[PDB]
Amino acid sequence: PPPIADEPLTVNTGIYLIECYSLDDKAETFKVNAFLSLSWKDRRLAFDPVRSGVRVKTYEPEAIWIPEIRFVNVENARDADVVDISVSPDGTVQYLERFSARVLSPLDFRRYPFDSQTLHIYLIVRSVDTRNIVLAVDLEKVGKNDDVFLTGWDIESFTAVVKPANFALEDRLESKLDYQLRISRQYFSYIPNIILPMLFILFISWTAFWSTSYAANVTLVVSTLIAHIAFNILVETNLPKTPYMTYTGAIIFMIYLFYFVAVIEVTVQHYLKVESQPARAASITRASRIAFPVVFLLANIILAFLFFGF
Amino acid sequence: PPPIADEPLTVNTGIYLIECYSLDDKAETFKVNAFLSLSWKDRRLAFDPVRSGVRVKTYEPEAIWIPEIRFVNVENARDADVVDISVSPDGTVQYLERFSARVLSPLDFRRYPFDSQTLHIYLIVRSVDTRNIVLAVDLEKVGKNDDVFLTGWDIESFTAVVKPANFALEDRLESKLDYQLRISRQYFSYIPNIILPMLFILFISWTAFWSTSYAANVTLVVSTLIAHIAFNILVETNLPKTPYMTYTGAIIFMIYLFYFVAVIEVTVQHYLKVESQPARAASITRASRIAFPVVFLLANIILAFLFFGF
Amino acid sequence: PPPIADEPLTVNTGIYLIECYSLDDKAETFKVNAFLSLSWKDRRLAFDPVRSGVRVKTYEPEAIWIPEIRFVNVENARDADVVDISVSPDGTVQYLERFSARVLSPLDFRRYPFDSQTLHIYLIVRSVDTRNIVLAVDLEKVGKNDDVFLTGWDIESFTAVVKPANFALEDRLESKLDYQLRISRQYFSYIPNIILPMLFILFISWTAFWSTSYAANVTLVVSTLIAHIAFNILVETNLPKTPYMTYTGAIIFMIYLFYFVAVIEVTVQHYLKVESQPARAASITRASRIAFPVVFLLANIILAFLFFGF
Amino acid sequence: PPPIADEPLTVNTGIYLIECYSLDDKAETFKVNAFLSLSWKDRRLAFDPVRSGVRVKTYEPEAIWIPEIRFVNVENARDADVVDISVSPDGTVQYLERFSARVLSPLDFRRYPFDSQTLHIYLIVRSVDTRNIVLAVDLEKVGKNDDVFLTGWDIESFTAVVKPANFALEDRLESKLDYQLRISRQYFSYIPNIILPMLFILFISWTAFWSTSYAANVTLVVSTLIAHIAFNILVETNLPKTPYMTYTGAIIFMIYLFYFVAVIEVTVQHYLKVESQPARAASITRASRIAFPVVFLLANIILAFLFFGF
Amino acid sequence: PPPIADEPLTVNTGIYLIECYSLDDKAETFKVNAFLSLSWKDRRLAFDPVRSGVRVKTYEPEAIWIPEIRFVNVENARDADVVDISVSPDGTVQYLERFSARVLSPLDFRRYPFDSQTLHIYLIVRSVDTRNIVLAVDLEKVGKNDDVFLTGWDIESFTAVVKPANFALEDRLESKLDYQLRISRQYFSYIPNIILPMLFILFISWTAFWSTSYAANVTLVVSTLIAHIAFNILVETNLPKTPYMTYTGAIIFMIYLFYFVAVIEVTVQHYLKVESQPARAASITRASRIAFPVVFLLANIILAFLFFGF
Repeated sequence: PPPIADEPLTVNTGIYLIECYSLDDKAETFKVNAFLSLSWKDRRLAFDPVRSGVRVKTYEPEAIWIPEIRFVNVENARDADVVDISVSPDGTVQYLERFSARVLSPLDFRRYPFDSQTLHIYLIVRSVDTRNIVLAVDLEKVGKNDDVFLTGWDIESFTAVVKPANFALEDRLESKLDYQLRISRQYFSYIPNIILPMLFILFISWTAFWSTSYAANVTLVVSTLIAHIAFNILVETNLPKTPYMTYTGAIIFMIYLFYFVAVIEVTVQHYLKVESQPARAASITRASRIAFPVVFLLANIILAFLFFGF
Repeated sequence: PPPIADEPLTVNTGIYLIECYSLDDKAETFKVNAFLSLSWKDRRLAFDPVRSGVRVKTYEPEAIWIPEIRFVNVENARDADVVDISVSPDGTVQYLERFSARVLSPLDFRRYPFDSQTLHIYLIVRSVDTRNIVLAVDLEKVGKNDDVFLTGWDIESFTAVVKPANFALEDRLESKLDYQLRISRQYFSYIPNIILPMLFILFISWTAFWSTSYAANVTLVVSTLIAHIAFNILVETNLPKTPYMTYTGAIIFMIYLFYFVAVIEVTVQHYLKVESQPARAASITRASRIAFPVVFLLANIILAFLFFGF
Repeated sequence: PPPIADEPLTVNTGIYLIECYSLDDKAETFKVNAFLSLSWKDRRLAFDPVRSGVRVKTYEPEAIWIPEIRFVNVENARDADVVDISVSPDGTVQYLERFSARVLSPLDFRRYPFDSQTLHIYLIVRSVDTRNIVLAVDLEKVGKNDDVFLTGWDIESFTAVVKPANFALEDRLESKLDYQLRISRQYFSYIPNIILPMLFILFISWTAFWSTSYAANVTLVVSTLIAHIAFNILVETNLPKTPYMTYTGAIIFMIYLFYFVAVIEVTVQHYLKVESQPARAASITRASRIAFPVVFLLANIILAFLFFGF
Repeated sequence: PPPIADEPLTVNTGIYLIECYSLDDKAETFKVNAFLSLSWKDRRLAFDPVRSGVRVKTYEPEAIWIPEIRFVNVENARDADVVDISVSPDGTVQYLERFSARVLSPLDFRRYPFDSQTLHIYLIVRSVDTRNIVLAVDLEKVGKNDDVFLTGWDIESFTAVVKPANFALEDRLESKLDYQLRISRQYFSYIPNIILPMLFILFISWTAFWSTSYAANVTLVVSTLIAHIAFNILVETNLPKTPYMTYTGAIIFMIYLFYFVAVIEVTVQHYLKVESQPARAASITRASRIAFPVVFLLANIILAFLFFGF
Repeated sequence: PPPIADEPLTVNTGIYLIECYSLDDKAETFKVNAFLSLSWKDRRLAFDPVRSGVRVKTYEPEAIWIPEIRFVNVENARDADVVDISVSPDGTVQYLERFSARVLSPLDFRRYPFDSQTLHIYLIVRSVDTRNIVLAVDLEKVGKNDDVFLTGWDIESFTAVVKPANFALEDRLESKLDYQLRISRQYFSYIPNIILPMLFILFISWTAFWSTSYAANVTLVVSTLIAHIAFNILVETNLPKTPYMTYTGAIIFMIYLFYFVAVIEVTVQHYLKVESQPARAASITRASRIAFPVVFLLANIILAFLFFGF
């Protein structure tokens, strides 16, 4: 029994983030728990101030006509409890619920180890014999407690796109609302656990440029190659199959190469030493101890610029 | 209280995909969230335009008789909320729900690393004292937002098989409807994380064809053998027990062989060098450094053709 | 309000398997989704054909008295939706539901890698002021679509034990019904991923019978010992703590021995070579290169027979 | 509307275990599925045998006053379905439900690999304007099918503590009932997969007492040290953070020491051999090959006695 | 239909912890199961002692007006069952429920291996046409059975902040109540499984200061480096991405350095021995065997103080 209008009914929205958590980098989701603020003028609900009780009159969701406001990008339907309906005298209704859903918005792991993300929540509304348009009421969009957690990420800013996008689906237009949560991953921890450890094994590998023994050199360069796989796999895990290349997956793959030519070298600095040509052999090894480190640091300036610098 | 017909009642179907996700290669499933469009002529519901209110009259699911449309290949029953019922004057009903289920359709990992899949959804309907036939109304089968995600896969095309298959179960025929989702796995990421890394260790292994030391050679060929197991196991995991052979599991198994004959060789290039016959020994090793690489690349053209080329 | 009989009321059962999946070898369970067919004569429900409407009269589960048919070996209560109740004129009721539960039946990993299993579903019924006996109606026990999946297993045959077992519990007898699903694990994949890889490392280990160097021999025999642990652990995982010995766990444990005596030997073929007694030393090593391989293949014929052959 | 007594109302309890499973050593829980038998005399429910229908009169849980019997040590509320209420003529009520909950009782991993445990279920009841006391009726406490599974454990005996413990909580006493399930872990499988494999690597380590080469000795003693970590970690996992020391965690830690002094030795049997003092060096190594094995077996008799023997 | 006051209505709270468990260090949560004690004077509920039945009159939650007391920091809504409502004659209501939720409170892994935590539960209440203030009634806040488990932690003290914080949200103030659970992690188990094992490999690494062989030294220092990664990764896991540095992650990272300079040394103690300068070479190695151990123990006193001592 919708409210009989003369034109499009405006439903006024606002989400107050109470809780954030379980951002799943693997599954591209995240859990949230907030308020849902809704307000619309239903004239049938007007009620003569002085003639009746107080300022406002509260109802049970049953009696009043209430808009169906579905969330778009949610795995399931949001488990919500109704906090309060307060019908103004003029007919203005003040609906308020506290929902709890897991939303589904994509993530760009382009600069993975260090990256900012922007999460979305959508809110559509299907129209019937009348049209509905949703729209934000910033005084409730302020959605953010000063205790919003979401570990591993720095929460930048929760806001909403004031202009709804009014689609037109299966005959009957709908009104969508974009709510936005910006976040910057807290890297750091990635250094002492991935970056640094992963580099040290790379360096230790090429102390085989100051060694003349093939045995201790295969042991040296190969043992570390393994550890880099241990790291490659470790990272490879908490991270989805992007169709594109990831910054840290680039450097981590480039590192595979330095282990190969490293071997190529030691394997060659051998076919020369035993080829009674140690004149040339220890010339190559002499070069390596400068080439490798330079071309690496060099290549990272190139690579890092390639990603962030562009 | 079914609508009294004169023949088979046609229920008109249509699924509008709103959300896709959680394709579980392991468990052969996937999660979806869409619209369910249903339409049927119930003559008892006809209602004299001018004599009553407006064009259409909305009901609560309770009052009207509504067909039971079960999904066939679903783990459980689909959690659905009813968006709208709109009874036309002639009696045409316009049912619409937004469901959310995990479907269960098989996958062919025949060309695993690079493979296309076709997902299914079924929709049956059991008949009573009357017969029901389902059938598509393409204007609602268009089921696909321009935001359909499903990570790691490229979504080809959502469509439906217009002709239902009318079984006959436990006395009382049913009408099934095949809805189809085609997808092509986004490989790529498999190269810098599996393919390439896995090859490099294979090459490094057989730099032992340019080495004359049994120690650094066992170290060489064996250490890498291990890493290939590390890779074999890693892949082996996110992948079910197919009764058939998988493309990447073929090459990954074929690789086990090159590590064996590699050892065979170095183990033999030793029983000869110490058998004061280094004439023959370094003849074998000289061969290996060409045989191995050729017969490999060679065998892949064979194998790859065997899979995709046929 | 049970139907007043003159003797034991027969409830007629039948399960039509629609979906199978999630056989958890670890947890000894498995998920199923089927029809539940129930039929019983309630004479109070008889209804004069010509005097009233049609052949049969459908009810809502509420009105009619309906038997409580609990599943015995289920983790929880089965999530079921009622498809149809159709009361015959004589009083014969035709109940039909589509349930979805995870059943709990044991598994014998005696011949693990290659083994057949028989799954169970139970269906009891508690009696009140009257006795109930359940019993199969094969025309609904046919429970099996030609699309029954259950990956990794070959589904042999779904059937039911026609004779119920009528216990007697807490005063008030019950009627249990054994439904049976036979399955044969699809091994195969176990070869190129466990069996073969696991053997190759065993062979490579004992190329140390054609080597005279203690260093490359410890490297050889030990490195592979490790990989066999990597395999031992890998298998050890997707497999519960049986109180008995498993076929593949037997060979995989027996393999541990060949790595020990292998070491014993190389460790001994050393205390002799350095004991200026290389006459004896290379006599032992000469033996090993025949003993080991024979006694192994030999022991497997013994072991394999021990399991399957008996 | 409680039954008006003259003193404390006795509610008669009894749990018939139908299903056991999912004992989580990690989380100290376990899942069960049983009957709940309750019986109490409500005199208002008396009903003149001959004047009315039959022996007993069945009700829907709604009508009758029924005691709230909460389980104490349960994660959540137990999902129960009501099987039957049968009011005797005198007023004796016969309540019966089939519940399904996960209980939470502690475990003592003191003798971990081989240990017996005793599981608990509690059943309290809060009193109102009258007092309630619970108490067992052994004829229903017999709770145990001859098919009670619970894999990996041998089920000893299900019984109940007949005397309730009547606390006094937030003003209003309660009656608690201790039900007990004794179980003995099926070890065995721990031998061929942990114990034995873990020992073999320990032995192989100290074949370095019959070797004079520092290289093959570091390779020997170190490689195995690693595998023992592989085992240490493997075990360390399916096992909670006890504040006390676990039997197998003791021996597994003690093993770490034999790998250290082993290294100490080989590292010392080197600083002597190169110190032109091989007289002393191969005296130490000669000792080790007897000391180590003895002091180990010796220390286990000590340790094992320390745990089980005391 | 709220109770008509003359000022702010005081609702009296109290949580009696019955069960604790599933503290997820990863997800910063934990599960609890307790009583919820609520009491408020609703004068409309007053009921003339002698004129009617007994002391108190019990209701079903339906009839009475009852405050909505939401938990703040909970993933979802708390699954609660209502134990008893007991309306006093004056109008004092005695509400009591037994809820079961997972709460979400942060954790400081600053001194991780050894650390105390303080868990929170919040309880807000939204006001309508009247104001509500919550407040503790210590006689029910005593929330703690003498069987409160929560494995791996020592439970210090459950208490509540008597003064509520009265916010002001979306127009309509609310009353929040801070309940506090203090806990001290049971470390210990971290020694024989992480600390000690992790140290032993560090020591064994630098027995390469008493060795003159580059091969057995790379083998020595590198093999252990790996194991420390095995440990680094193992710990790295059951532990979230803190933006700060963790005590055990500090020492575990500092350990990476001692493995690098260790290599630096052995790699240098080689470029000197082969540079016909063994005078200097074995001077460096002589230093190391004292420098390393000192500077380590030294650095830990520094580091440990840095964390706990400050």
